[PDB]
Amino acid sequence: AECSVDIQGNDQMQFNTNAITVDKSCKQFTVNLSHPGNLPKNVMGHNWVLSTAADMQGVVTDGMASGLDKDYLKPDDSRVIAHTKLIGSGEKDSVTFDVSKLKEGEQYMFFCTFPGHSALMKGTLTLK
Amino acid sequence: AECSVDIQGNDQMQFNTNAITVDKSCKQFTVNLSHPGNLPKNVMGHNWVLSTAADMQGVVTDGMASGLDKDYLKPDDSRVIAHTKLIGSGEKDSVTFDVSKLKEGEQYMFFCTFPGHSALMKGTLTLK
Amino acid sequence: AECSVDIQGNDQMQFNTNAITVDKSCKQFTVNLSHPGNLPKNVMGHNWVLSTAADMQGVVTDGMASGLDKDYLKPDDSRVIAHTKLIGSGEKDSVTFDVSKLKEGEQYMFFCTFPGHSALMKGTLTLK
Amino acid sequence: AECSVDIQGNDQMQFNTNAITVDKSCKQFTVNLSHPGNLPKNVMGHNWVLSTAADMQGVVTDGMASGLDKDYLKPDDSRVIAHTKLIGSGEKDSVTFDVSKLKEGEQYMFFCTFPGHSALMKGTLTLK
Ligand SMILES: [Co+2]
Ligand SMILES: [Co+2]
Ligand SMILES: [Co+2]
Ligand SMILES: [Co+2]
Repeated sequence: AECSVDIQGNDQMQFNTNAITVDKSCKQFTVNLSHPGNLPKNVMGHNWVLSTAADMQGVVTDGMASGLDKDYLKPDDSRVIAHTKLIGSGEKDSVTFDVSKLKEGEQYMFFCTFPGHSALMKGTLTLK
Repeated sequence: AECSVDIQGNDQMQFNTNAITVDKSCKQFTVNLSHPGNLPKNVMGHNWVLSTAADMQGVVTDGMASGLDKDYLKPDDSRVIAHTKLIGSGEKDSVTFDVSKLKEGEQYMFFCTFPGHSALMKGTLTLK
Repeated sequence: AECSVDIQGNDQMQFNTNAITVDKSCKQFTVNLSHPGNLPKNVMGHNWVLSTAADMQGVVTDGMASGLDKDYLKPDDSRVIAHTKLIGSGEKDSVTFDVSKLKEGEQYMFFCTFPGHSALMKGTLTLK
Repeated sequence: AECSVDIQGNDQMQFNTNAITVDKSCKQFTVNLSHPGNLPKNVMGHNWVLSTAADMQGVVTDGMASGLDKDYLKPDDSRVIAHTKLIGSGEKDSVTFDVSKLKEGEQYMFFCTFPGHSALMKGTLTLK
């Protein structure tokens, strides 16, 4: 899939991938998140969030503080480049962002903000 | 001390310890479980369940299947030596079991049956 | 691949894949393991081990007790269906086994036995 | 007590707590770290490093490059507020620091820099 990627977050709190690459030719980029499995969103919610590796911790810590009702993300969080909604099993969501929001020579991370999940669910995103 | 132990499961899906030792001089052993944090039982519940290491996976799988209504535990599971109720933040439980139900030379595990949790929340229990 | 799979273990304690499907038509099945990255064996050691889901905890526990010189695997562990050596970055290893060693209706896990890596490095393997 | 906290980092790559709150009335604050278990420092070393959340990634990445020889921390790292030595099992270390190096409103994290360990061995520290 050019300028896009499909990623799954399953019931074992695992994303199917740990590395995403964005082609510099891509003007925009889409990340499609699906959740195979059977567990509902309150027990095994998955969202997908992108930020520099530097801000990942603060976004997680603040996302937790915001709670369920907030999809565990601090609203208008200026550190978040892009993020999907928190989904439960069987659901799907995509988020498209401008590639110009990313510098070559900077480390980014994608990760889930549901409490405790980032330990397991995280990977790197890099321009190419 | 000695014949009882205070355990906490937090909002970051972790127990405060991963090892417990039962002195053979105890007739009974009491485990007190509290849930520091702010998240609800339906989102981040914790119980504390004891079984041989060999039966743990069955207990976790059959528990998952049982749903929130059953405290993520299969009714009358004979594999479970003991267990607390499933608790939410700001809640607590206690459970006592006769030390005679344990044998020296057998590998025992304590853990949480709330979906996905045992991956991180578990520990060893030994008769020493 | 055909009756085989290539899997990598990295410096971020992650396997590139978390679900392995073995086809019944396969007489044998090959698992190729590589460790991209730059960290050595005593620090970011990776082996790939296969056992029923029920046997995983005992294998990991006895494995931690075998020591580094034993690749953190108890020699002659009857629960281990197949395994690799413990490798560091830049190294590679593979193991092939008979598909008749697996049965329909049983749950299998693949995992790393290096101290503290199995909570993050594990996946399922199923005979289809 | 009051201006001190006991932290244990075990053989399962975890800390006993994930949140430290330092009371403003403290002039100095102590972190006593111990290491229950039996694994050695070259395989399951733990330290206790403090810095702002925004800085954690850098301290971890740079520390990971410094090596065992440097206790997995960059010498004279200007982002490190306080830190312990890297310890193996049965060892203990303590670090006391001036509370005026912390400011209200700023998010601090404590973590272990041995490669890979920060996935699970981290927590927050707040001046309250
Ligand atoms: Co999630
Ligand atoms: Co739990
Ligand atoms: Co490993
Ligand atoms: Co450590």
